[PDB]
Amino acid sequence: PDWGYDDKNGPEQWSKLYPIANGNNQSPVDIKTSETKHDTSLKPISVSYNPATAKEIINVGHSFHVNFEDNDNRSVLKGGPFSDSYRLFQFHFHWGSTNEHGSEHTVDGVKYSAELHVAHWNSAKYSSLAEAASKADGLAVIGVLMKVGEANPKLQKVLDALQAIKTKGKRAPFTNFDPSTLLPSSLDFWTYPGSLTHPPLYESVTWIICKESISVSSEQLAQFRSLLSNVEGDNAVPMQHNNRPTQPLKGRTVRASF
Ligand SMILES: CCCSc1c(F)c(F)c(S(N)(=O)=O)c(F)c1F
Ligand SMILES: [Zn+2]
Repeated sequence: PDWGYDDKNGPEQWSKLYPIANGNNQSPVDIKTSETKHDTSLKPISVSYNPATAKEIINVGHSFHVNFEDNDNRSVLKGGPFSDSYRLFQFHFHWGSTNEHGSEHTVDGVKYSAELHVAHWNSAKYSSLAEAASKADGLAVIGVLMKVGEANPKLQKVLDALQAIKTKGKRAPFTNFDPSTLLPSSLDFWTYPGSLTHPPLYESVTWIICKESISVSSEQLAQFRSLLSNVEGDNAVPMQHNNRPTQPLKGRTVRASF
């Protein structure tokens, strides 16, 4: 593709092909907790996912995705800031080249070692992801900051699957999996209107950022960085990082549920 995370094709240069990279609703952001506004109309987040909607795991060159069947409302996110039901379609991670950084969102300047994104589309209003993806109210993404520490057992099925999708474009069945098992036990959150965090960078996402982190070990992070961005039979090029820097808030308000 014309974009990636290298020096030449990376975030700093994305605006050349994708001008919205310099938009007013870009993500991720730094959440400054002294500038959050507690909002009492925010309802609790409700997730209800059916593990039979898990579909496939794919290496996309810059990351890997776990996609879900989204033909119906078997797996849905509701509550929080939403009046609409949002249908689960994918989860994935971001990571950095070492443990020091790797999250996309930061909290009061603090960088975590990775970040989980659980992505949903507005099926009350739209008929497909493709329709929803560019609408201001189209997408809802839960982000969970991942703090290097104890190995997290709940990552296991994901990590065990990586050996079948080592290189760009490989894909395999990934079934019977409920990604609510990856979320932290408190679902207290921050929410703000923003964007996809890589091209096409659409400003279509209501972000739900969990206040509590989940763990990951330094060895489970290495399993992500050992995926390869090349296709089979080319020079091996590890996927060292895929996090975008934080972007200017431009007057947006981050709301706290707590
Ligand atoms: C156009 C159809 C959506 S592609 C996409 C996406 F689904 C995400 F969840 C994200 S993210 N990483 O903001 O969750 C993303 F950056 C994307 F580009
Ligand atoms: Zn993401």
